[PDB]
Amino acid sequence: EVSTLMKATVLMRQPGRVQEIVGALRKGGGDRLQVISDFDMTLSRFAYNGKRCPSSYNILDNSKIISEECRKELTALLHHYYPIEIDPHRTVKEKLPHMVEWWTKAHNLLCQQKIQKFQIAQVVRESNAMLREGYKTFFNTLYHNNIPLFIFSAGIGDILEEIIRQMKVFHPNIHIVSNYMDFNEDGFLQGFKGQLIHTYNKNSSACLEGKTNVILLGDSIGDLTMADGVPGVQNILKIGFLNDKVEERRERYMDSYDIVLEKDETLDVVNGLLQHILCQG
Ligand SMILES: Nc1nc2c(c(=O)[nH]1)[n+](Cc1ccc(F)c(F)c1)cn2[C@@H]1O[C@H](COP(=O)(O)O)[C@@H](O)[C@H]1O
Ligand SMILES: [Mg+2]
Repeated sequence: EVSTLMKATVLMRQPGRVQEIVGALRKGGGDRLQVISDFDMTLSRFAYNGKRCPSSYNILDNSKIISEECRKELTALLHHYYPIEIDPHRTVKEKLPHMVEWWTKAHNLLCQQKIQKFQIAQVVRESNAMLREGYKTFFNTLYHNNIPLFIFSAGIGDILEEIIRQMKVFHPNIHIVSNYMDFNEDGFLQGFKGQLIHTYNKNSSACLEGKTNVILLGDSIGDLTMADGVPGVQNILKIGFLNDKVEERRERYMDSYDIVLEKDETLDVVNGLLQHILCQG
């Protein structure tokens, strides 16, 4: 019996199956647990006080480090490629090369600007970034219980890192899997480290001591693949935030996610399950 799953925001297509998965995670305990979470609109809020909260892309796109001309080119890239991303009549494989182009073109553009490492903190300090209510309990509980948290984003990892750092919850159990800026010795942006992470490879292959049990947190249908690449996953619980277009997407989300949290700007349910799992061996 999990009290937290009775919150008004909770939707479960198969509650009996959910209680089976939760009971399996309970028996594994913290020793076998890892959390794999998207960032934008999952750990960060969708809206606050009737106003939409920015994505990590918005924080960069509206920032003062980006010039007028560069912002115009980034906008033209979006008007070109975003309709491809959301085209209902194309398969993933018919969107994949264009998303790779979109990301490569945007990164190449950022590298033509004179971005310096210290400017990222300034961009975040002035932004309206907000984490979901209960983030202190979420990050603090994972850290004190030695639970690895992998945060996935196809955006800029330095931006995510500075948001969490400035909220005083960047504990060493946090591992951000994203596109990190590559700075030269002078501190100027010259490229991006590692392999490109775009919207279709935001999964664990971009990244363990018996971490067979997974809690997955996301807000998009694409986020369901984030744990793909984790070897020997014995149990997985997928929790999805349904923030927008609720009537159109509710049945889809309930079919795909084990637990759906509808218009819930808190981590209350995730924190309750975490406490339930960790407290029972
Ligand atoms: N607002 C905004 N959104 C973008 C942009 C953008 O320019 N502006 N771009 C292009 C871009 C790529 C790399 C950059 F460094 C950059 F500055 C711009 C991608 N997206 C979104 O990224 C989500 C997947 O990533 P996530 O899984 O992490 O949410 C997808 O739904 C995309 O619509
Ligand atoms: Mg997201």
